[PDB]
Amino acid sequence: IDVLLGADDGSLAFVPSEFSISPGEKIVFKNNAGFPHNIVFDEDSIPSGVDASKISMSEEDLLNAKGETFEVALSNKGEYSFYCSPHQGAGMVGKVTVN
Ligand SMILES: [Cu+2]
Repeated sequence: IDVLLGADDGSLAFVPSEFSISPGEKIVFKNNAGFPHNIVFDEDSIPSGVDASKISMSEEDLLNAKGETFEVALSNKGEYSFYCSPHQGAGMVGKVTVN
């Protein structure tokens, strides 16, 4: 599943922001507009035994160019909340459910 980092109208959002995937299904986060951006999984809002470092960029890590991507596949079932560090307050957050 392809997820845009910034909307086509320049909005600071993940498109789509809420979605469900199956275990092993690739998520490709792609820089679109308003970059730099990153994708950080909230360590307190992912399956409790999951290592957020295995699936997340650090808050300092950034995707700098249009078209640059961050790819990750989630294994463990459950809800995973994530956000873009620099734009969290602006509302650039999402939630993916692995079922
Ligand atoms: Cu962002």
